[PDB]
Amino acid sequence: AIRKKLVIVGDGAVGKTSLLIVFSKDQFPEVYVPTVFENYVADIEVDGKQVELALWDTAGQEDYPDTDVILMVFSIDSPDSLENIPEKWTPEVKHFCPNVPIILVGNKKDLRNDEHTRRELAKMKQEPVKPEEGRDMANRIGAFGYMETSAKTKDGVREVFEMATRAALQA
Ligand SMILES: Nc1nc2c(ncn2[C@@H]2O[C@H](COP(=O)(O)OP(=O)(O)O)[C@@H](O)[C@H]2O)c(=O)[nH]1
Ligand SMILES: *[C@@H]1[C@@H](C(=O)OCC=C)c2ccccc2S1(=O)=O
Repeated sequence: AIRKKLVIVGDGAVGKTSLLIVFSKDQFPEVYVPTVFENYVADIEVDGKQVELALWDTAGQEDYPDTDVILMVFSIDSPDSLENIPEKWTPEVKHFCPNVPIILVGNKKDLRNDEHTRRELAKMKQEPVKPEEGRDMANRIGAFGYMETSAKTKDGVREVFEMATRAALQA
């Protein structure tokens, strides 16, 4: 139960790299945190077990070895990114990583009540994603869990990688 492979997917600019950075910076002893994550190994202890979590980021390859857990990310400031969860990312991962557990991640939750974000979205007849919309989507796609994060304030980040690790440990 030591080596587990995590892949993070979702629309461009939802914060996938930022989430990996925050998680990797949280490691102690401190290590150099890169800008690219491809089989990057981070150590984590969850519950009892020490785990080597190999991180794979798909930033730059959104428009195009067996994985243990998927972080599937949308952004709270982008209802478009949430709609791509059922229409694009879930079909893709279920074709290529069937039976791999999915954690649905709503990132940028620090923008839910941000006035600038709300007015830009208003010009599109859109509003920030509501928490229950995230939970419904997670239910609809059969996700192992749903979490809201902010890579900016770091809230939720540690918890989502803990949840991802438990899912990888249970298969
Ligand atoms: N306000 C806010 N901005 C974020 C958050 N995560 C990422 N960002 C910003 O979103 C932009 C894209 O982030 P990035 O990690 O590169 O997204 P990626 O394309 O999915 O890998 C950056 O300029 C961030 O700094 C967040 O939780 N809150
Ligand atoms: C499954 C996973 C995969 O196929 O393993 C290969 C790792 C490079 C993967 C990889 C990249 C993007 C998506 C996915 S997946 O969740 O469909």
